[PDB]
Amino acid sequence: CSNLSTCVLGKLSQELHKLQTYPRTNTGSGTP
Repeated sequence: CSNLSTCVLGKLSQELHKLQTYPRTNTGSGTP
């Protein structure tokens, strides 16, 4: 519960892995 390390590692792991799988996050506009 008070396991901030586990929590943030868990997040970063899942979240960054999801970032990889996402179709396109880079929707902000377009690089010139």
